[PDB]
Order: sequence, then structure tokens, then C-alpha cells
Amino acid sequence: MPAYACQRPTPLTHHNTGLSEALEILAEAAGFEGSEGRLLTFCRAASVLKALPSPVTTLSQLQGLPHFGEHSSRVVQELLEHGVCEEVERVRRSERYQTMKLFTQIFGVGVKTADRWYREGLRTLDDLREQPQKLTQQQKAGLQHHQDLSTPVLRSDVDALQQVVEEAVGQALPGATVTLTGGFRRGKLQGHDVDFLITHPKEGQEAGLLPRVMCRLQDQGLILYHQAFERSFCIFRLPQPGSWKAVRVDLVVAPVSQFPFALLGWTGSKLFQRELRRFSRKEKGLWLNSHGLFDPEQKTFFQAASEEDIFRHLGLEYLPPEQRNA
DNA sequence: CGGCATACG
DNA sequence: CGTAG
DNA sequence: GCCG
Ligand SMILES: [Cl-]
Ligand SMILES: [Mg+2]
Ligand SMILES: [Mg+2]
Ligand code: NA
Repeated sequence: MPAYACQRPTPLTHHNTGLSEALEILAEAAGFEGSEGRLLTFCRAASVLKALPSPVTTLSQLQGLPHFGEHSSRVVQELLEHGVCEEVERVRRSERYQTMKLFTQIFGVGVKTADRWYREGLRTLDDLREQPQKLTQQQKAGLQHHQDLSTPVLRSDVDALQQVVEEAVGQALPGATVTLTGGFRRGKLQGHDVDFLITHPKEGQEAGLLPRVMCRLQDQGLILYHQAFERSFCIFRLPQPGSWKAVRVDLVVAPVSQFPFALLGWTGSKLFQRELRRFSRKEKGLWLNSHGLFDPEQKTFFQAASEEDIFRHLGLEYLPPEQRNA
């Protein structure tokens, strides 16, 4: 088992679901406390289990696996022995975990804001609704739409959204293309937002495109919330039988020269991208982001025509999106 | 021990 | 500070 | 919390 998540296939569904879920609770709690290193280790250990070819049934099977030391191994041992891990259950039940989870799920609210509200005594969404003057316009939107944004998006919904985005993009710039990215591109049947990447085959033509796209979607009455720019974090009106619901949609524009890098980054998973960028820098001495891949010694950027190019540049076996579910 | 990804709005 | 993967 |  290789130590980096980008060196191994990780399917969406796997053989150690309960164990991985438990480790991800501890990772999430670590993030709520600002412990980014512990969050990363628990996330990585969880991801190792997702990559295994069969269920872990005994503690012995963890020996030699990367990112399993005394703490993560103890969690797995308790789950194997008793079906529950007392540490995990205490987190789940805790008022701090539950409230930080609720608050950070609000669009516009991060860990820092959630933690401040927690220390001020706030615990519920209606607590926040009762002092709306201390809310940003983005938080106001997130709170008004919170209930809809909590219900998953289906692949049917995505197809309908992609058609309306394509219509707007086509008027904004004929020839521009719309690619579904994010979790749906990794094979998810549901998601909590939809991600699209927009480019144009003629380099430079995409400059200034996103404002034109957003104006057209807004004129069509489809935009419930949004803020020169190249990423737009929107709330869209999605038709439903006899009504509609709010859906988070991210729109991103990239020049075609950067499109493989942007496609790679926006397809995720988050852990996969962090691991790929860590691998690039620490093992290959190259600097990776969603715009390109830089050689800091020759001071040159790699050209890529495909994601396959990027994996080859980094000396990694190619993984399709469905195997990037780290 | 230091390191832990790297952007944009 | 928020957002993204 | 774990790795190198
Ligand atoms: Cl930490
Ligand atoms: Mg997404
Ligand atoms: Mg998104
Ligand atoms: Na949030």
C-alpha cells in the first residue's frame, strides 16, 4: 500500500465503510479544533481503508499500512471488538461537535466563524436568525436556503442544470464548452452541489466570460444568490414538480491551456488533490495547482493537453475520476 | 524535529 | 474572513 | 497523528 493517496485507486464504494466513517468523524472534530495535522492523518488513514481490496477483520491486517499508528489502530480495534469506538461516540454526542457541524454547514460560515459563535453562546440556526445584522449577505443567503441546500442533488437534477448553463454560455460566447466536474464526475449518484468548468478552444477567448454568463443566468431568473472573476459560487433555482428548490452551483472558467489542470483540481476529491500536490512537490520537486505544473529549477511550466499528460509528468499511473475518491 | 496544498472572491 | 477541489 |  503506497503512502500517498494519488498512488492508489480509491473507488467510490468499498469494503471498509464503517471503519472509514469513524476515522472521518475524528478528522472532522480535529478540524473543528484547528488541528490540521491530526485532521490530515485521520483523513489519510480513512482513505487507506477505502483503497483496500477487502474488509479489515483483524488488527493484524493494519500492520504495515501507512498512516496507522497507535491512535488510528486503537479506533479500528475497538470497532472490530465491540462495534463502537467510545472516543468516536463521545465526539458524536458532544454539544461542541454537533453545533460546529451545524454552523460550518452554512454557506458563508467557516470553522473560525462557527467557533466564535459557539463561544458567544449560540447553538441553533434560529439563534442566528434572531440577530441578522451580524450576518454577512452571504451568510444570510446560506441561512435562508439552508434547508434546501441540505437535501442532496440527484444526477437528473444535474443534467437539467447543465442544459441551462450551456444555453447561457452559448449566448455569452459561441463555441464555449461546459464540463461537469466535482463529485458527479467521480461517479457520485448524489451530491450537495454541482460543479461546472467552462473553457473555449481558442486561447484567450474565455477572458471576461464569467460575468457575461452570470448576467444571462440572472436575467433568466435562475440565480437566487451570487457575488473580473473566474470562479462563481452561486445558488440556483432548480425546477421540481409544481415548484423548485435552491441548489449550490459552482461555475469556473479556465483558458484551454490550463483546462487539464483545472479539470484535475475541480474533479477532486479534496484529499486526492492535497495528496497529489504534496506528492508533486515533495517527491518530484514540481509545484502543482489548478492552473499548471511548475518546474522551479528550470523556471518553466509544463504544457498539458490532458489529465493523462499530468499523471505522466508526475510519474504516476493514470487514475480515472472514479478512482480518485480518496 | 518540520511538515502537512494551493488557489480565488 | 469566506469559497473550491 | 503520523512520516521521513
Ligand atoms: Cl494538529
Ligand atoms: Mg461539488
Ligand atoms: Mg462545489
Ligand atoms: Na460553511
